[PDB]
Amino acid sequence: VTVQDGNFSFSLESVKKLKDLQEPQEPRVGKLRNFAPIPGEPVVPILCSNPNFPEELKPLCKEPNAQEILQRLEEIAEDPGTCEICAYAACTGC
Repeated sequence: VTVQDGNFSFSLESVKKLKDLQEPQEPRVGKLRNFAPIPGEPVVPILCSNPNFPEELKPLCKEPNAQEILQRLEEIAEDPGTCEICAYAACTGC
């Protein structure tokens, strides 16, 4: 079950730790992805600000809407919402 902002499934781990990432890829964590800070840091250099961000979102960083998507991802990363309950197409794999 991941958050999908289009035809690509994007997880909330790398995005949540996107603002503060300092370690190799981290699989599932016993902690809940709800401690993420507040969205509001639109950053997208040539590819992506975080040299190890949700690479699966590479396309998002190469798209002009990344500025609006990045923030959104950060919010959902700090809160499941309907995605976790498949209440909408926000989460795929349900």
